[PDB]
Amino acid sequence: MICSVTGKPVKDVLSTFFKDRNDVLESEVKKFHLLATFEECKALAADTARRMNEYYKDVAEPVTLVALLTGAYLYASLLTVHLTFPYTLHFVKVSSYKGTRQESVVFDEEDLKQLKEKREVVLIDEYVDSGHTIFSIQEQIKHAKICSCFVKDVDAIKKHSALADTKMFYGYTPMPKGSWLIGFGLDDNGLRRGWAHLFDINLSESEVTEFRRRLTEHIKGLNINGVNRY
Amino acid sequence: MICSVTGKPVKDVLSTFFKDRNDVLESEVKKFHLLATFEECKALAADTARRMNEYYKDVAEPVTLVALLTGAYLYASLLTVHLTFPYTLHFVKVSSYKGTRQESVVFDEEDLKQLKEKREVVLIDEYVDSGHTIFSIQEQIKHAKICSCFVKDVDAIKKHSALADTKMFYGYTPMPKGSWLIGFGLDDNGLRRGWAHLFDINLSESEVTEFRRRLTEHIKGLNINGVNRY
Ligand SMILES: Nc1nc2c([C@@H]3N[C@H](COP(=O)(O)O)[C@@H](O)[C@H]3O)c[nH]c2c(=O)[nH]1
Ligand SMILES: Nc1nc2c([C@@H]3N[C@H](COP(=O)(O)O)[C@@H](O)[C@H]3O)c[nH]c2c(=O)[nH]1
Ligand SMILES: [Mg+2]
Ligand SMILES: [Mg+2]
Repeated sequence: MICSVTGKPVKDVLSTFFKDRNDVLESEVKKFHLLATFEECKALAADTARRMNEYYKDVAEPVTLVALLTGAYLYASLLTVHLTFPYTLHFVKVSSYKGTRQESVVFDEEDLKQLKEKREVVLIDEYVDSGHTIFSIQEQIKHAKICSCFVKDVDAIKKHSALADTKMFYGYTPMPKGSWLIGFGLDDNGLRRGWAHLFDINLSESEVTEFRRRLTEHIKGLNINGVNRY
Repeated sequence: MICSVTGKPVKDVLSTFFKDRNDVLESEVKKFHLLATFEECKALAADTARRMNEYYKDVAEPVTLVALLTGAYLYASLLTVHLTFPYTLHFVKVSSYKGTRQESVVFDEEDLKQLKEKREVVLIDEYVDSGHTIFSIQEQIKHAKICSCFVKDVDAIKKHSALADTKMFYGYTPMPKGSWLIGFGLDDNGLRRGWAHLFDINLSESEVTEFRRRLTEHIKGLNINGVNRY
């Protein structure tokens, strides 16, 4: 029931968060269940930056980092500020096409052409849920690597032979089945992307408590001293 | 000589920033002149959030925020997390077309159609310099408002009758004549966007010292204690 980074009780994090806002009705506040505080998310992103930094410390050409609009902007901002190897960064807009046999990510022809040319290309997304998105991107850019703050089920992803070899840098896994997340850049029907904490609106209290129990112990065991230079 | 937010000697902020990096050579470190620490930039962004929050406290419909790729991703992340009114967020990767008579911003037909329909549209940019970008967007979306962390010369921008009425929210102005900024999302020829502190690579030590004196004066008089809820 306490933030694993600051030590502030979640009730206090939320009392501060919800004080006199103009973007949520008092009656709606209870609908939002905090899964991870913004500070906890920042720790996860820093830990991910740490691993990418170690991986690319000797790279001889800038890495191509590419983030998918729009939600990943926040995570990308929390990740990139801690990276210490050369890279370029750009964002691309893709559309999800739900076919009768599979869901596919449709890129701008030019964007895709450019990416397929780079040796080191890392797709940044804040959340890998069903994995259909990265599964599609993967089959279009076979050498692409993935960097995601949250991954619902890594094992499920690795089950696919196509992704079994793909390098993935992620902050935390697994995420609760039956959840629906908003905040941390993810929209609530277009709104609240800037609600920095990661909230859920579909889980039971017990499920939220269990998720935090596991997240908290994971964060307390992290060693990211020095990663943040600011 | 110190960060106007943390009180830490800039010399130490920089030594911490540059210790064991893999994205700059030792001989190149002196090329970067610190203009504003990441913390100072965060204070300026919080101030713009505070002002936007007051302006839109009674908005009846979601405000349309449009951030200009690529550089605005960091500032947008630092601004949106503190906004307390409803809004949607979109990034536009418009293309700059340098004509023989003027430079114009080319939008995706659909993106432009959508924006021109919304009553409240705010363009988010980390830095408005020559102003050609917003000047173009302005004549295409005449009702667009601007929210920029840094502005080279506000006085100069208002010189244009077309922009003389455009509502502008900004963190700080003016920026040093002849400066070239990198960091805080701005690229150094594609690289270093994640260097969160705002650096310049053209100014003399005395020019930089003078800029920080003025920035310091502004930040110390800043009233944002409370804007950050995280
Ligand atoms: N608001 C909110 N968005 C998503 C998404 C959106 N779909 C993207 C890719 O999903 P997937 O892995 O299922 O293909 C995510 O990166 C995210 O932007 C998945 N799950 C959720 C969720 O619970 N909440
Ligand atoms: N690296 C680095 N980029 C810019 C820019 C980029 N150009 C864009 C628009 O500029 P302007 O106002 O001149 O049209 C900005 O959004 C910014 O990303 C302006 N000035 C600088 C600078 O000094 N340095
Ligand atoms: Mg996503
Ligand atoms: Mg979404």
